[PDB]
Amino acid sequence: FNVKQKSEITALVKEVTPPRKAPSKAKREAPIKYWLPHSGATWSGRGKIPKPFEAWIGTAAYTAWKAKHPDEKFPAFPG
Repeated sequence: FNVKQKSEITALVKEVTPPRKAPSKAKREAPIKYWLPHSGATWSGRGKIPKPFEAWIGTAAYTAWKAKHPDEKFPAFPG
């Protein structure tokens, strides 16, 4: 959906057909609907965290973002 609030979920052991569990860095996060059409992206493998993106997409852009959507994005500062 276009209006759909956030979900940030912790890393899990990998999906594989036989019983052999690889230690996968799994990150499942929503950033912004203005840049990506689905906010809620699953990556099992490379350690992606969209906090330096969502922080610079909020440092000044949050006042224009709040006119475009109600409070869909997580209110992040650069820290």
